[PDB]
Amino acid sequence: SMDETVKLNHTCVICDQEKNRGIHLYTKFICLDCERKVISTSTSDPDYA
Amino acid sequence: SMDETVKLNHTCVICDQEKNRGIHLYTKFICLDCERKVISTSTSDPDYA
Ligand SMILES: [Zn+2]
Ligand SMILES: [Zn+2]
Repeated sequence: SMDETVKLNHTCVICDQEKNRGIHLYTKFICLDCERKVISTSTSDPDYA
Repeated sequence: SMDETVKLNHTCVICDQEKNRGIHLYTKFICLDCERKVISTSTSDPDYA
């Protein structure tokens, strides 16, 4: 096992904080808060032109 | 300016790839693909008990 960084409280790829609640795409972890933040940030699909 | 890592193609906090399309919460960047991936992964709110 030398690829995926698991850890007990997975460190938030965003917050840099060790959290046990969130998701994991590849080997990383977006904390559940950021995980919702993202959905909330992406709400700008159209451009400003 | 010594806090936020901008860069031209913001590196995906997930893919480790330099992408100009995606979001940014704090100082990081989830590529737009991962940004959708997350929403898709979080669809497991209830527990397996
Ligand atoms: Zn976070
Ligand atoms: Zn990505």
